[PDB]
Formats: sequence, C-alpha cells, structure tokens
Amino acid sequence: TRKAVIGYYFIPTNQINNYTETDTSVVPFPVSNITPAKAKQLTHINFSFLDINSNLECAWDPATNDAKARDVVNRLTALKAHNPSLRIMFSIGGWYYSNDLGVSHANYVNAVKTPASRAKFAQSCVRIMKDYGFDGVDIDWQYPQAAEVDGFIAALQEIRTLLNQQTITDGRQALPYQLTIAGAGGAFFLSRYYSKLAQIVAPLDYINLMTYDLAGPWEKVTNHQAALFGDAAGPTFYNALREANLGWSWEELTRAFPSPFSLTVDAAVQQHLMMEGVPSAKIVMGVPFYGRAFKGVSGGNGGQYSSHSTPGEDPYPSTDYWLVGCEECVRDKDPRIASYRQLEQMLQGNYGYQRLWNDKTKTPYLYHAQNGLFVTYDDAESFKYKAKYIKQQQLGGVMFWHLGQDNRNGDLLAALDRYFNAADYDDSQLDMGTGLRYTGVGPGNLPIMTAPAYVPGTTYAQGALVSYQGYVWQTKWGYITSAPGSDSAWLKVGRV
Ligand SMILES: CC(=O)N[C@@H]1[C@@H](O)[C@H](O[C@@H]2O[C@H](CO)[C@@H](O[C@@H]3O[C@H](CO)[C@@H](O[C@@H]4O[C@H](CO)[C@@H](O[C@@H]5O[C@H](CO)[C@@H](O)[C@H](O)[C@H]5NC(C)=O)[C@H](O)[C@H]4NC(C)=O)[C@H](O)[C@H]3NC(C)=O)[C@H](O)[C@H]2NC(C)=O)[C@@H](CO)O[C@H]1O
Repeated sequence: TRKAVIGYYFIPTNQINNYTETDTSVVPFPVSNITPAKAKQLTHINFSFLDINSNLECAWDPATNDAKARDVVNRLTALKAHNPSLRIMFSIGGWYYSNDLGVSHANYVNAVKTPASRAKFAQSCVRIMKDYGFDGVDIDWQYPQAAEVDGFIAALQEIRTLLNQQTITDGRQALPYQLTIAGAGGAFFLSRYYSKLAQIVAPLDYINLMTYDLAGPWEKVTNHQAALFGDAAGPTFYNALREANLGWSWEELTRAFPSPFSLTVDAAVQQHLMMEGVPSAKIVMGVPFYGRAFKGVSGGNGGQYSSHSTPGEDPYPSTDYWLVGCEECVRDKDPRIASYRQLEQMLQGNYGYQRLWNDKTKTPYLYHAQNGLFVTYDDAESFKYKAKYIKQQQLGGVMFWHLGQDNRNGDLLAALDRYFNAADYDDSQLDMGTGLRYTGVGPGNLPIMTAPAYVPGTTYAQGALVSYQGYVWQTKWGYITSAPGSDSAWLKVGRV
C-alpha cells in the first residue's frame, strides 16, 4: 500500500491577505511553486493553520480576508486535477494558537468540555471542510492536558462520525474524508495523553508524529533536532512515560521505558508501537524541512553536544541576526531557524560553514568554526535512512513541516517520493548503522513466541514459560501454582 507523503503547508494570515505568485518578498512560496509533477509526489497537503474561536467553533483567523483565503484554497484543490489520490486537508491549531500559553488556548480546552460543545465544534469542522472544499481535518492541539484527554477523545470520535456520514452523502468512497492529528514526538509532552493512545488513534486515519524540535535553545546542550538513532556521546532524557497512568507492573514499566534514554525519531515511533491498539500503519513519521541554529558553541565535536548562548525567548527578542549569510533570518527576525531552502544557499555562498555527518544519528549538521555556530537540519541523505526505517517498521508514511521551506526545485519532497516509489532507486544495501535503538517493549509489540499450554494444577518453578490466552508468560519466582495473569507472579513476555 502506497506510503503517505503528508506535507503541512503554512501561509501566515498576512500572506493570504497579500497573496501573490509573483513577488517572493511578499509570499516566499506561492502555490505556483507546486507543479503538476510536485502535486504527484504528495498524497496530502495540510493547509496550516485554522483556529478554534471564542464561539468554540473551527474558523479562520479573525483578521483573514475571506476572498483571498478561498482563492488560495482553490489554487490548492486545483492541484487535485494532476493527482487523483491527492487530498487538501486543513489543520486546526499549531504552536502559535494552541500551546499552553497560546492565544487561543482556552478555546481548545472549552470546545471539548461538554457533549454539546463537542457536537457544536465537530459540526463546525465538517462545515468549514465542505464550505472551503477541503478533504479532511487535521487536529494539531499542542497539547490537551491529562484531564482534557477524555473530552478530546470524544471530540475526535464525534468528528469521525460526522465525516463518515459526509463521505456516504457525497459518494466519496474512492477517497473518504479523513481525520488525523499531529502528536508529540518526544516523551516529555506525549506523557499527557500517552495512556489513552489507543482511544486517541482509533478515530484517525493517521497520527502525524512531530518527530523534530527534539533539540532547541531550551536545552543546555546542543543536539540534533531529529536524530533517527541515538549517539552515546549525546545527551539523554528522563523517560517520562514510565510515570503514565498505565496500570502496568514495575517489570512491565521497566522493560517498556528505559531511563534515561536517547531522544530520537526512533524512540518516539517505538513508544507508539508499544501500545496495544496503535497499528504501525496509522503511524506517520514527521521530518523537518528547516534547521535550528545555536550560537556560542565550542569546536571539538563540530558544535555537537556543546553548551551555547542562544536566547530561548519566543518570539526572538533582538535585532542581532547572527546566522551568517542567512537573509531569510533578517526578514523573519530570527537567526535561530532557517528553511532548508536558505541553508542550501548558505552552503554555496562560502559563508564559512562546513557540512558534517553523524553516522550514528544519520543526520547532517553545519558548523561555523569562526563564529561558533551549530545547525541541525535534515536533507535528502538523512531522508534515505528515515524512508527505509518507515518501510522496515511498516509505518503509514512520512509527514513534513513544511512544504514552504523546500528549495525551488523541490528536492526534499522529491527525495521522499523517490525513496518510496522510484523504480530506479534501490536501498536494499543501505546500512542503518549502529546508533542506539530504543530497546523498550510493551503490550502492543511483544515478540512472537511459543510455549507449552498452561496446565491447571501444575506447579511452576522460576522462569517457567507457558501459553495462555494467546500469550506466552514467564514466572518471576518459584512455586507458582496460580494461572497466568491471574496472579502477580507471571510476566506476559510474548504473543501467539
Ligand atoms: C523552560 C524549558 O527549558 N522547558 C523545556 C521545554 O521547552 C522542552 O520541551 C520542548 O519545548 C519546546 C517549546 O518550548 C517545543 O518546541 C515546539 O515544538 C513543537 C512541535 O512539538 C513546534 O510546533 C510544531 O512544529 C512546527 C515547527 O516548530 C511548528 O511551526 C511553527 O508554527 C508557527 C505557527 O503556529 C510559526 O509561527 C513558526 O514560524 C513555525 N516554526 C517553524 C520552524 O516554521 C508548528 O506550528 C507545529 N505543528 C507541526 C505540525 O509541526 C513548535 O514550533 C516548537 N516551539 C517553538 C517556539 O519552537 C519542543 O517540541 C519540546 N520538546 C519536546 C521533546 O517535546 C523540554 C524537553 O526538551 O524540556 C524542558 O525543560
């Protein structure tokens, strides 16, 4: 089954409002950049972002010029003419609107509180989708808190129902309306709703893991923002998941959540697979189309794992644009972020950057010896490993933030498409390396194994193995006369 290639596409409100396909100083990446060939490399385009207003319904930003919005959306859905499998989805939320301190945060909390608020919010989603011509809904709330999860779950089940009804009413069985969400890609915030992952994923076609931003100015040691696998020399983190209200036993929590651990794309994907009820096919691995820059680093390991003096304030608080050769950083006023389109130009402008490669994490990085700078980003090369990882783990596909940041020839999107579908590309010999793998194992991804059926009346010694309820169980100590699961002495260690 074809791997999803989900491109979020962000156009700030004032760009909609001054939209033009002829002046990059105003709209850097207009829809015209997406040629028929590019439309064919995508399966989904997630227009970003819509919000949840004070009336607790899905709606465009208050300051949006509706005529221009519809014109831009129409330009996107017109791309469907070149690829019959393409879906233009819209995403609700995003960092700016929904974080704990976001401008619309309370609307998200309220929208999901009661059956009526949920019914009202859900219907507003379907109305917006039909009214503008979208093909599905992506919920990007970062992130409901533990108490808000049950309501959030109910709002998703409500949107699924309305959407499924709409697919029937519109004869869209050839391309059903879809529902997806963007999920945390790191243990830290994933722990808010982790215990109820199965219920959260059930109503979705995909869960887009934001497996990027794993590093940033908020961490004392510079690091790759999307390491595929871990590097023993890099930092490690407390496995917050071991504290989730899972109801598991110490042995289960320990085998499932080693701590500390390496914060990697691999860790997030495995953490999701460990949950019963979360099918690999619904998991989509996000990759970033931009890099993160740190200053005040020390040479030695090319800027990696070093202390730094990068401001963490959001937005950036200064006019000191220290990313050498980064024009894009000046107009957007932040030297800490740079689109891959710009990073590429920085590399060919003799600005003093050296491109390095970490064969453990399988990701590139820039180092500027003269000014002490370090940049972590992804490229066509790191995408090879991630694409193979996706195929190997049988994931749903890849997702990226965001289309508007690729170079003009669209090499990043092209590489992704190439690795999944080009008949002249073969990665059977691509060596995935020795970087650290997340070794956790849980209920949803136990090893297949065999054992003598459990025999009632039998006394089992320590470490004994038996089959029961379609699982293989192992005793934790001796003289076990109880049945598996029917006593704290047995550890479920395998399936079938
Ligand atoms: C005080 C302290 O040190 N606490 C830390 C704690 O901060 C650490 O957790 C990390 O927190 C940071 C925020 O402080 C998290 O950074 C988030 O990460 C989000 C993804 O998980 C990210 O949002 C998504 O990613 C896109 C790219 O960043 C977002 O794009 C942005 O959209 C804006 C409009 O909404 C637009 O204005 C911006 O220009 C745009 N940015 C870019 C690069 O284009 C997108 O909105 C969003 N959705 C999707 C689908 O991609 C946030 O942007 C980002 N915030 C900021 C300000 O950068 C980080 O993820 C947390 N880490 C982890 C592992 O969860 C914590 C652990 O490190 O330690 C504490 O001590």
